[PDB]
Amino acid sequence: QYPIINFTTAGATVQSYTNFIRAVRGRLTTGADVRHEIPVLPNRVGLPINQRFILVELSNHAELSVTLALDVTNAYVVGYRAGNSAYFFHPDNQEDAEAITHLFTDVQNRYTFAFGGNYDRLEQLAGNLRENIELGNGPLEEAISALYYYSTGGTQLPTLARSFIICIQMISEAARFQYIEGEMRTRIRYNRRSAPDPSVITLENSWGRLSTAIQESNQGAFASPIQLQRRNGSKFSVYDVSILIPIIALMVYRCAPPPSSQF
Ligand SMILES: Nc1nc2nc(C(=O)NCC(=O)N[C@@H](Cc3ccccc3)C(=O)N[C@@H](CCCCNC(=O)OCc3ccccc3)C(=O)O)cnc2c(=O)[nH]1
Repeated sequence: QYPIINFTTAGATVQSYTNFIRAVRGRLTTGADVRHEIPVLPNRVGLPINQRFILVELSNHAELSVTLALDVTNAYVVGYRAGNSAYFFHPDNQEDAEAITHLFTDVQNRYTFAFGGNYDRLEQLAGNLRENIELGNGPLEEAISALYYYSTGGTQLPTLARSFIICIQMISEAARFQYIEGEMRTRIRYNRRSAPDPSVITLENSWGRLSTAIQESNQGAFASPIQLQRRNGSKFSVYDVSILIPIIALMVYRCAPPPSSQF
């Protein structure tokens, strides 16, 4: 019932990855909510369960497949299926716990991790921060295999956590930010794996704050500036939505849009 988007790391190109991310965004947003040229994800409040999730089916050169489940309200990876087993991160509330029972309903084995799925927890379990975890087609290929083999004991918990970190950034963060999609496109173009620079990390950490600042802005003007980092780690101040139009592709719903105001 939930829409499925397919991607494979096997012979992945800039174009095939671009098509994939475009398709993910298309299934995440309805077109009902666009503010300062930037689409907003569906509001969680009153969202029917039949419209709550999308599925990302990842295949690799090793002929293995995993299916990630993404929450449409924030592009969050809530869990995955590999063959006869499904695994979900610890839900942050009771409603979300009910929501995930609607995912992978025909699967033989259902597990909920005792840990939540945020970066901080995953980095703890991985024994590495995002800044030291390589991204690219190679890492993704390896991540798909690692997710696949977890249920049989082939994958240790640090490797699994690392693999989630790779998937989340190359799928969800790329969907959220054209800038991050661009950084992944470059890695694919040259088949060169590398850890994300400070511009990537600071964008990831600031997605909620940027979403709120844009949505609460006065005609696009921020009340408070947001500090980001450049590739070299130097500070970049954001005062306005304008500079973010080429950078951010999707926002999380934070508030209702203000009336148009007739002049
Ligand atoms: N698994 C996963 N983990 C992720 N973790 C992060 C992450 O830690 N980001 C660091 C950060 O500073 N996040 C901001 C911005 C942000 C990012 C992503 C989403 C919303 C907001 C924040 O305010 N982050 C919040 C925590 C928001 C957690 C949303 N959780 C969720 O929707 O759970 C759904 C569920 C249902 C069933 C089972 C299991 C999970 C905070 O720090 O207060 C991002 N994306 C993801 C992601 O897409 N998938």
